[PDB]
Amino acid sequence: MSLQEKLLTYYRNRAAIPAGEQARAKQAAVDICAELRSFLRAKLPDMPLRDMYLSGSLYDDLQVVTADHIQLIVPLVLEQNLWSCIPGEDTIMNVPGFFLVRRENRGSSYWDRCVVGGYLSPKTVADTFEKVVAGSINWPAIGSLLDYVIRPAPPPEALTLEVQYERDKHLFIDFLPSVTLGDTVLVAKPHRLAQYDNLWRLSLRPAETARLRALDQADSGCRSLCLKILKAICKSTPALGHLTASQLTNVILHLAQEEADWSPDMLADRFLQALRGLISYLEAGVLPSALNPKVNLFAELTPEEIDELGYTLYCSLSEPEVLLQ
Ligand SMILES: Nc1nc2c(ncn2[C@@H]2O[C@H](COP(=O)(O)OP(=O)(O)O)[C@@H](O)[C@H]2O)c(=O)[nH]1
Repeated sequence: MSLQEKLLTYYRNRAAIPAGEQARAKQAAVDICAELRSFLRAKLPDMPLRDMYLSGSLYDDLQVVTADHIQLIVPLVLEQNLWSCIPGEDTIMNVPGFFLVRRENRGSSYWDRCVVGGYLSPKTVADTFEKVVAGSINWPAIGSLLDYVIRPAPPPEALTLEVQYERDKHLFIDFLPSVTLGDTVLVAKPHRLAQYDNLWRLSLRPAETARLRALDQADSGCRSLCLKILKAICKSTPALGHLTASQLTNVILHLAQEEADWSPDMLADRFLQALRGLISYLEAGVLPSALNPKVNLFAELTPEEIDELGYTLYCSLSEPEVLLQ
């Protein structure tokens, strides 16, 4: 077979999620989200929140192999005049793509409770909801009308709920606290390196995936399909598991800036170009975000982890078919 054929076979048999499993898992999330809105509205009346909503690859049809996880965004309500956010490149940590949230002026905020040293801690905010998750063993049988049973995920996933549905199906929904100041959207998703775990993370995923969708919609291209193959490959081994969806998505987006033709028959050529690009970014130890160039997406990896990834992908341009096995 030509590489083209092996790629389509790989996507079909490995990357692609069965349309049945996919939609059913999706509905489970929708069902639980709707329930969690109502119940938590009553269980946490003091907490300034917006409506919770779903987010992630499962919601965008970019999830691969199996459908088992999705994010539940928890938007905190902040008084814009009592808080300011500071871009990481302007702090002592010097981490682009990550933010401090500083308490301002006077007034009272419910969220004053999560402030330490005059800053809103993403970890302290997380601990508030780890309590809420752990406290779910006190809840009534929510969603029991549609035969769902909500249980705290097994440790250490202190922010995850586990939804079991028909039959021996499990959907893992993790709570993700989010903060909007001005037009800056931040999520409490810790920096990989622990010395940065108290910085808020700038939300880049909605813009990345929207760009991906718009580009493929315009010409029925195979950018998304190619991405899904990569995500599936990177889920195959521990080594390649240190690569993220965001990283691979931005590899694709960068290549899309150089290549306009993403016809289905160009898939194999793009897949090779994608690997070449990935190798070059690893070589340089820098993968700039396509939508926010100031942010290096490889800055959560140690230089050794980067070198080891490069070593893992060294012969991929000459033996690409090996990745699919
Ligand atoms: N839903 C969501 N996830 C984010 C965001 N920022 C970072 N992430 C993280 O990125 C991951 C989800 O991205 P996703 O596209 O689903 O990757 P996938 O799990 O490989 O399919 C999770 O680990 C999230 O914690 C964000 O703004 N929204």
